[PDB]
Amino acid sequence: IENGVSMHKFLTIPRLEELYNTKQGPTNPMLFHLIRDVKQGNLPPGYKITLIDIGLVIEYLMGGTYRCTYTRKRFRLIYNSL
Amino acid sequence: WQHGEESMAKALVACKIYRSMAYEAKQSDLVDDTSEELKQYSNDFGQLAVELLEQSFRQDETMAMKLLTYELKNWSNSTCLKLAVSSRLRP
Amino acid sequence: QKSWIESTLTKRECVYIIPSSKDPHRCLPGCQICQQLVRCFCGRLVKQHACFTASLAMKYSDVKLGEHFNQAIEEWSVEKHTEQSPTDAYGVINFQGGSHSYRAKYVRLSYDTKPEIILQLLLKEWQMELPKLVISVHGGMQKFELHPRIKQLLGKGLIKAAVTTGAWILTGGVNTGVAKHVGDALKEHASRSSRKICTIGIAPWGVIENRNDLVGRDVVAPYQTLLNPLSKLNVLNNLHSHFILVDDGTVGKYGAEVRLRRELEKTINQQRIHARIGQGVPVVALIFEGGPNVILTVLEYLQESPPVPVVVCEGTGRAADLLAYIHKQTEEGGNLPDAAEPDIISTIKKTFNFGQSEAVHLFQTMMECMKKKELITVFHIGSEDHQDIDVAILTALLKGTNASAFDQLILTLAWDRVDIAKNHVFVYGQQWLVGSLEQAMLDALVMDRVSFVKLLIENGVSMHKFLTIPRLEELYNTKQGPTNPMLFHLIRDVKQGNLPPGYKITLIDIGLVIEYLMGGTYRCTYTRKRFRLIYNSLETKRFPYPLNELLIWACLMKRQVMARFLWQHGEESMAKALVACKIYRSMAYEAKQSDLVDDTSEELKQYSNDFGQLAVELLEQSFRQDETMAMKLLTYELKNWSNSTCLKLAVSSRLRPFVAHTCTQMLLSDMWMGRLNMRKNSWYKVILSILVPPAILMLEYKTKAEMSHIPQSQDAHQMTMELPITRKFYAFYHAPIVKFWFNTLAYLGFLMLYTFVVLVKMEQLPSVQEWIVIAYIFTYAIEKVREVFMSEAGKISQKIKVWFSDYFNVSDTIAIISFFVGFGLRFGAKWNYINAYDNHVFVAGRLIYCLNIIFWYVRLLDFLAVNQQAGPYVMMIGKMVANMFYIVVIMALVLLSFGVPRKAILYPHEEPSWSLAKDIVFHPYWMIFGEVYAYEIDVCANDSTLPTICGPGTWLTPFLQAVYLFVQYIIMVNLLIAFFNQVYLQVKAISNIVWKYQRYHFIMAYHEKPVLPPPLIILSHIVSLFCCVCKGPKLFLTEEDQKKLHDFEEQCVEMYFDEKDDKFNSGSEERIRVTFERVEQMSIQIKEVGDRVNYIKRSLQSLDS
Amino acid sequence: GDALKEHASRSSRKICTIGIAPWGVIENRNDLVGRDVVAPYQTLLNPLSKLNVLNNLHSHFILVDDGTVGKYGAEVRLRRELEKTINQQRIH
Ligand SMILES: CCCCCCCC/C=C/CCCCCCCC(=O)O[C@@H](COC(=O)CCCCCCCCCCCCCCC)COP(=O)([O-])OCC[N+](C)(C)C
Ligand SMILES: CCCCCCCC/C=C/CCCCCCCC(=O)O[C@@H](COC(=O)CCCCCCCCCCCCCCC)COP(=O)([O-])OCC[N+](C)(C)C
Ligand SMILES: CCCCCCCC/C=C/CCCCCCCC(=O)O[C@@H](COC(=O)CCCCCCCCCCCCCCC)COP(=O)([O-])OCC[N+](C)(C)C
Ligand SMILES: CCCCCCCC/C=C/CCCCCCCC(=O)O[C@@H](COC(=O)CCCCCCCCCCCCCCC)COP(=O)([O-])OCC[N+](C)(C)C
Ligand SMILES: CCCCCCCC/C=C/CCCCCCCC(=O)O[C@@H](COC(=O)CCCCCCCCCCCCCCC)COP(=O)([O-])OCC[N+](C)(C)C
Ligand SMILES: CCCCCCCC/C=C\CCCCCCCC(=O)O[C@@H](COC(=O)CCCCCCCCCCCCCCC)COP(=O)([O-])OCC[N+](C)(C)C
Ligand SMILES: CCCCCCCC/C=C\CCCCCCCC(=O)O[C@@H](COC(=O)CCCCCCCCCCCCCCC)COP(=O)([O-])OCC[N+](C)(C)C
Ligand SMILES: CCCCCCCC/C=C\CCCCCCCC(=O)O[C@@H](COC(=O)CCCCCCCCCCCCCCC)COP(=O)([O-])OCC[N+](C)(C)C
Ligand SMILES: CCCCCCCC/C=C\CCCCCCCC(=O)O[C@@H](COC(=O)CCCCCCCCCCCCCCC)COP(=O)([O-])OCC[N+](C)(C)C
Ligand SMILES: CCCCCCCC/C=C\CCCCCCCC(=O)O[C@@H](COC(=O)CCCCCCCCCCCCCCC)COP(=O)([O-])OCC[N+](C)(C)C
Ligand SMILES: C[C@@H]1CC[C@@]2(OC1)O[C@H]1C[C@H]3[C@@H]4CC=C5C[C@@H](OCCC(CO)CO)CC[C@]5(C)[C@H]4CC[C@]3(C)[C@H]1[C@@H]2C
Ligand SMILES: c1ccc2c(c1)CCC[C@H]2Nc1nc2ccccc2[nH]1
Ligand SMILES: [Ca+2]
Repeated sequence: IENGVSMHKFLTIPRLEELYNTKQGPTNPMLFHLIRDVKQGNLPPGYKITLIDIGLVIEYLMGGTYRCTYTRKRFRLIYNSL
Repeated sequence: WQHGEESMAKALVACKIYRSMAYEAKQSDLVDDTSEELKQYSNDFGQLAVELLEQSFRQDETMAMKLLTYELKNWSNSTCLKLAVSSRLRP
Repeated sequence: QKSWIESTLTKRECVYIIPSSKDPHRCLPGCQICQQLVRCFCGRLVKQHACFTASLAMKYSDVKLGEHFNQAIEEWSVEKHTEQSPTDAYGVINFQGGSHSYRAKYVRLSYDTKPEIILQLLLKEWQMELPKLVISVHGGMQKFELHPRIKQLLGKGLIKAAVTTGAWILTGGVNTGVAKHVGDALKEHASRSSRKICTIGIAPWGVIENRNDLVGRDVVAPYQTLLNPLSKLNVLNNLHSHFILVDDGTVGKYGAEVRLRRELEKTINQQRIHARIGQGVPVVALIFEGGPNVILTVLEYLQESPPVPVVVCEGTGRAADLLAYIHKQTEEGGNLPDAAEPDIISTIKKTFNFGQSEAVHLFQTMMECMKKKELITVFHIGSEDHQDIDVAILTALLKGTNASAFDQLILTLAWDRVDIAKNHVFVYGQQWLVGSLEQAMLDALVMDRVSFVKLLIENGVSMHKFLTIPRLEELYNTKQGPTNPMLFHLIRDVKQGNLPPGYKITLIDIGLVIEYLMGGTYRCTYTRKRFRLIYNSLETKRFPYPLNELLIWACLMKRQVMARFLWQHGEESMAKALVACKIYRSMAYEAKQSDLVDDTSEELKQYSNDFGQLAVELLEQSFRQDETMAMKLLTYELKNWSNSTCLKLAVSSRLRPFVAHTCTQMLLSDMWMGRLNMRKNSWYKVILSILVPPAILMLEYKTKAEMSHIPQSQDAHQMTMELPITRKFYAFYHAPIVKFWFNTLAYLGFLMLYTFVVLVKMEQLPSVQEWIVIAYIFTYAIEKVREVFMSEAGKISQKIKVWFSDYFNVSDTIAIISFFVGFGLRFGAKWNYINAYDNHVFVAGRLIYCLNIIFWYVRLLDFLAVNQQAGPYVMMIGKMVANMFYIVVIMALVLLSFGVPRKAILYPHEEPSWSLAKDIVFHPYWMIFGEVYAYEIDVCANDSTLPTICGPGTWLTPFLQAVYLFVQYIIMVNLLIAFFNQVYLQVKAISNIVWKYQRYHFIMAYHEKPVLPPPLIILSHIVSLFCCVCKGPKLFLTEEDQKKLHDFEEQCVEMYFDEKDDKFNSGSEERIRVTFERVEQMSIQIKEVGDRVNYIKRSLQSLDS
Repeated sequence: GDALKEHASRSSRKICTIGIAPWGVIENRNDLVGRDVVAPYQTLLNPLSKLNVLNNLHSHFILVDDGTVGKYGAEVRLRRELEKTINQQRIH
């Protein structure tokens, strides 16, 4: 950051999809347990997490009427587009 | 957290994420506890907010009360004082 | 427009097309290549000239057909071939990435902007407060390199000599010039993250990357600095606030930006520093490593008028090295070693890869530089030359612009740099025209510059000479400095109206404030006839004691740091710190009362209590030096502060740590004795002497050499001067301790009689024991009437308000009224001879007595509180009754929670009644106090006192009552116990102070109480009033004793300001602080020095080998 | 006197400097003319001045009076004549 990485340029959708979907670093087993709960089922075998699935967590974690950028129609439409 | 903006709404969302994760840990036991490692992580964010409110209240008591009620619009049209109440942050 | 910026400023665009190349490097029909690779003297390409009409001028090749006298065009007039337009850019650069998204601003203006047009946006649009200094940096444009010492040391100064001042640094902005290194200092030496040094970096629209990103009206340009070495456009340096993007119509090239830089650096030298100062904001110039055009422009400052100085530093590099290398030669300019001019030109030859044909004029340019070796401050970075660079810059301005030491002082007074003054203005032999020093004090005072006040006092400004009437009239009437809005609100109140439009405050109007703030009978010098006559008239137009007039000024204008400075100077330091504490405290109460501005009211009560603690810490220092004289310091009439006292002031400021200090508590006891010596005597002998008057003569009195420190009455001092027997009875009976124990034995003879009347039957007429009782209260009433009329004031509205403000003057009024209601109904009534107590008027007054009696037994806690063990419990019995009200409301919510069900469940056939108001409150209250009503619980049980209350639902009450008492005793009563345990140590360390402070008002009520007790005090009223129809306790010091006392106060103040100095400078946390700061400054001169040693030994062994 | 301030001892009866002054090189000589008078003395550092102001940090003075003004003289006589009788008084 102190040598010229403006996160606006480096935070695209597919990059940040990885950052959740990496065992290549310190991981939290809750996140793969939360996502399978809100989906109300069982994750398929491979299952790269989608950012929609994260919104369904944070809107579940924060709770009440919290509505995250990920679940909204704008993001949900440019996401399935790409 | 310390980078970006909205540093008082980010430290009260964080404190509510962890706190709401910790309560899932205690509820379901599929792994090691982790649940007191988070409640110390939440209360670490839920104390930078409070120590940042004081720093504002000690600079302008008026505006520092606007910092508690301005609709945020990045954090779901919410408030830096409705979050704390949701994290049950008393300080 | 909604934007004054683009309403005023404009933008240059090349509105015409001028090719600059003709030869077809490729594709012989030049029209094709001229499209994409033939640029204008506009700098931009011929097709980048969109300019909508010029976009259609992208015909076959462009404007001006190929031949057109081939060499014809090649000029690009910036006047008509480059028109103006409203600015399309103006926003805030984001600098996305690098430190918390630090901000900066711009417009993209044209250099067309006249110099005055450029200044009149920087202030009002960007809200950049006017500077005290200007540190334009005119060094090298191409990047250069420095040594680790000079890198950070020059980064100390550009932070130091600019954070103190305002210092609009003028840079190039780009991250390649001097703009590069200056920004690196702003981060390494990152000041307190605030409005730091606002660097106003003029940028060209030429060497600039992301120029398109700047094109936005109110747009946060998402700017990002690429360090791509293939890049050529220069990115703006990171640490720079507000930019000026000078727009010449061209791109990539230099030019116009240099024009603006003079043209703002010349109008800021035309703006004034501050309303008080008449000078203009000066301008300096700093050089880092320079260049060929630099050596030219360094000089023209030294030539042009006004003589803008320069701070060319020697260590930086190429040009600046040699401009300073020549300073080590070429002594006083014209003297020139002709053998060195080949040598230095040989140094010029090697640095700039420089020509010898050009070696005369560039060398010549360094001559007129050296002809002006007075204001070219060649800072020798190596040594301590003139100091660290911070001082060098500020020192360069003073010494060199042909300015008087006054004119040098008025600048440093604006900068608020005292160290400049103590070591470059107050140095040595120097003219110091005395009238000048005076005028400078007038300016340091109106602002707040305490440090120059101290400086000027310590260089010969006797305030007696400099405090005349018209000067001090200003000091109130200046908005040219930190002001207090109260003062203009107080003055319009006491005048009872509205100030006229202009209204310079008169010092009379101030007296009407201080006599209102301090209050009571305080009468200030200003309102008196002497001052009021010499004032309207206009060394008589001076003041006797000036720092008594400035100290009441700095406390009305909320200038603490001056008040602490003017307090510690002068004399009467303990009366000045208790007047101040009363001024602020009396200002704070006006703030809370009227809300026309921000509160300010807790900013003062901390300012008062800061003066009301230096007094107390100065009493202790005296009491610890001579307990006797230190009790004279509390009672000597002051005569500068309205014939007042350093202990009547504290009482008016309600300052408890002074009145309840151990020196105001010995004196109050030495005043409690009187002439008696109740050290040698005993309390038995007082009472023995009051009832046996001859035993007065067998008492051990004090001598008038022991009563020196005690204040004595008017005629009391007359006695001692001119022990005889008539002066034994006068000395005893006029002692407070005697006045006390001569009432307490009439009052305890009052309470033994009234009690006797209360308890014993009461006949048609009062008895002997009852007339004496009426007589006490009457004469006790009069004694409280007279206590009003003589309560040392003029306002009846204020006397009456301070009388009823004491707890007992009300209760006594309740108890005196009630008694004569009682005697009214008791005596003013009929008599039913067959049976008394049938007359409900008689009964009524009878029962006023039996209840009025309670007022008089609680009096005894006034008398009983004289003791130092008892009183501090009598004061607790109140501070808990207050703080416990809410535990006791709950206990009455629990008491009706039980009483209303218990009374409904058990007594269900109740018509409305007043017994439903008792019976829901009665038993549940006595339950709290040991009672259970055991044979009334379970009314259906066999062992019942209430076998008639049995019926449907009455089995619920044992449960209700079980829950009730559990809540009362086991929860709420132990909440009281727990309360009284934890509010005991608090209220005990307060009830002492509340007691020691009511002691003043008790003892100093006996010094003006009569001698005779309130059954026969009437004689001492009779024999004070009919004698009054025919027509305080002061410290009588001779003349030398005033002198010995003043010598004592001066001595004790000196120690106070000297022991605090020791307790801090020779503590621990301060001593770790110094040991840190030493080992800092050591370790710098360890590694530096120790390096050099190694650079010797590696040589020394090679010198000999 | 400059040492008496830089190294300002505990503010008390410090070293009582008994500075013999002549009635010669002395400014504000008229201000000194007062029987039991607090001479409102002020040191002017006017470089145009020629009369020498008393140094700040000095307690008790001896203003030796020769009848003349501006010139030296008599003061040196006293200085032996006190420095010779104090060598005649005993320490204790
Ligand atoms: C014998 C048969 C009849 C009598 C038996 C029954 C007697 C009933 C009980 C009586 C108890 C009497 C003592 C308490 C009353 C206050 C005393 C006082 O000085 O208070 C204050 C004066 O505060 C003021 O503001 C100035 C004057 C207030 C007068 C208020 C009278 C209230 C009592 C109504 C009349 C009752 C008379 C009923 C009779 C018609 C002193 O201060 P403080 O109180 O320590 O604290 C408050 C602080 N304050 C000053 C900022 C406010
Ligand atoms: C420092 C200031 C604080 C102290 C305040 C001090 C002032 C004190 C304040 C007092 C105010 C209270 C009111 C006045 C009291 C009487 C009220 C009353 O009811 O009177 C009654 C008697 O009235 C008579 O005239 C006959 C008896 C003599 C009156 C003696 C009371 C006045 C004494 C005052 C000496 C005070 C001077 C003290 C010296 C300064 C009238 O009613 P009644 O006759 O019962 O009705 C008949 C009914 N029946 C026939 C059916 C039976
Ligand atoms: C159902 C029953 C329910 C209860 C009924 C009531 C009973 C309980 C209550 C009783 C008294 C209520 C009124 C007076 C007290 C109020 C004031 C106080 O508490 O302290 C205040 C004054 O007072 C003092 O500082 C001194 C305390 C005086 C002692 C009280 C005598 C009680 C004895 C009577 C024995 C007679 C017994 C027999 C009677 C027949 C001090 O408080 P503070 O915190 O400093 O506040 C600020 C003060 N300031 C503004 C001056 C700075
Ligand atoms: C939730 C928190 C925990 C609570 C703890 C337990 C709570 C309490 C539990 C108590 C146990 C239950 C007791 C009542 C049982 C029935 C009584 C009955 O049948 O008749 C009785 C009627 O009298 C009553 O019913 C009155 C209620 C009893 C007293 C309540 C307890 C209070 C003291 C203890 C509270 C703390 C004790 C602590 C416990 C160790 C008597 O017989 P009878 O003949 O019908 O009446 C005489 C009429 N005759 C003369 C006309 C014939
Ligand atoms: C805890 C250890 C001790 C033992 C525990 C074992 C418990 C066993 C208990 C069992 C209760 C049942 C027995 C009574 C019914 C039979 C008839 C009877 O006597 O009726 C009575 C109703 O009195 C009651 O109903 C009593 C209270 C019932 C609740 C018992 C306590 C609950 C537990 C505790 C928590 C409760 C809350 C407490 C606060 C937290 C009326 O009879 P009387 O009063 O004589 O009136 C007769 C006259 N009359 C006809 C004119 C009206
Ligand atoms: C305002 C201030 C005044 C100052 C005080 C001095 C002036 C006041 C003094 C005296 C006034 C009274 C004089 C009149 C004659 C007395 C008659 C009488 O009652 O006699 C009784 C005694 O006396 C008492 O019982 C009442 C008087 C004395 C005790 C109460 C007051 C004590 C306080 C004041 C002194 C100590 C103070 C110490 C405190 C530190 C005896 O008679 P009896 O009981 O009726 O029974 C007789 C027998 N027979 C019925 C069978 C026949
Ligand atoms: C300055 C302030 C003054 C205060 C107000 C002054 C008020 C003055 C008020 C009254 C004076 C006049 C008295 C007569 C009243 C009319 C009724 C009447 O005549 O007789 C009736 C009296 O009935 C009662 O109730 C008498 C007692 C009431 C007194 C209440 C005072 C409260 C003040 C508390 C202390 C205040 C403390 C203040 C603290 C600051 C009945 O009696 P009778 O008919 O004569 O004959 C017997 C009847 N029988 C046949 C049935 C047996
Ligand atoms: C007529 C014949 C003669 C005898 C009659 C008189 C007998 C005596 C009467 C009372 C008792 C006091 C006697 C001892 C006094 C010692 C001196 C002393 O220190 O006094 C203190 C208290 O001073 C007071 O005045 C306290 C109040 C007493 C009078 C009111 C009665 C309260 C008690 C009744 C309540 C109801 C209880 C009812 C219980 C049934 C004040 O001084 P200090 O600050 O403590 O001083 C110590 C340091 N110094 C000395 C160096 C200064
Ligand atoms: C020891 C206590 C009694 C003596 C009273 C005399 C001393 C009282 C002295 C100081 C205390 C506080 C100030 C005085 C009260 C003013 C009103 C008030 O504050 O109301 C408060 C609510 O209060 C309620 O809601 C109470 C209403 C019901 C009163 C019933 C009394 C019950 C006790 C009857 C006995 C049954 C006992 C049963 C068995 C134990 C409102 O809060 P506030 O005003 O913002 O707060 C205080 C602000 N202040 C401090 C600046 C003023
Ligand atoms: C009458 C007024 C009513 C209106 C209220 C006044 C308000 C209060 C004002 C003022 C207060 C003081 C003066 C008035 C009260 C005392 C005088 C008095 O009334 O004596 C009475 C005589 O009483 C006796 O002969 C019995 C013993 C007492 C005599 C000495 C008086 C008491 C005070 C001594 C020590 C302190 C004094 C020393 C000071 C240096 C006369 O009263 P009377 O009602 O005319 O007579 C009725 C019948 N009787 C004769 C049987 C009693
Ligand atoms: C917050 C708290 C809740 C509880 C409570 O305080 C406030 O609410 C209050 C209301 C009161 C009643 C109002 C009116 C009357 C009528 C009157 O009728 C006279 C008739 C006749 C007599 O014979 C005249 O001749 C008798 C008294 C009674 C019932 C009051 C009793 C006390 C009560 C219950 C008070 C109780 C302590
Ligand atoms: C009950 C008891 C005393 C008191 C009150 C209430 C209300 C305030 C006045 C106070 N009286 C008092 N007498 C004193 C004698 C000596 C020193 C301090 C004293 N304070
Ligand atoms: Ca009990």
